[PDB]
Amino acid sequence: AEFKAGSAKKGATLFKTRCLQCHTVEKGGPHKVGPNLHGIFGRHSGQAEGYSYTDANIKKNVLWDENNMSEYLTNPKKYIPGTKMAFGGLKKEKDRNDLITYLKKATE
Ligand code: HEC
Repeated sequence: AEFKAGSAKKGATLFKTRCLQCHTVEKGGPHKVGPNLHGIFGRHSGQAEGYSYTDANIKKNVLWDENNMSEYLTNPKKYIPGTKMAFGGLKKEKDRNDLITYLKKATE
């Protein structure tokens, strides 16, 4: 289960079609249904300012690096049981690689 760099342009389209409805990426962006994801890489789960998380997300206690992010997005409910993120996952590894490649650039 390992991250390789991919197309940033493809993961931008995957983000907008699958994530943007619940999330934002810019600094000082609004919390919508899910939390703003700025500075997500390097931070642990459940740690964005002013967002009310489920205990499941906090208690998971994992660093959001590229591999843990990729495992989470394969199937969120399996990785964090009781998470309120209503998302089934991205099954293809290529799509997760592309999304993370985009999301690392967008969220810093
Ligand atoms: C709602 C319809 C969502 C969609 C679609 C996606 N996400 Fe989400 N995400 C959502 C919520 C409500 C939460 C909070 C988790 C909880 O149960 O408390 C999340 C959480 C995440 C996280 C973890 C953030 C953290 O721990 O600080 C990540 C990394 C995340 N979401 C990413 C993400 C991606 C990449 C998506 C599409 C590809 C996506 N989410 C869709 C709500 C919703």
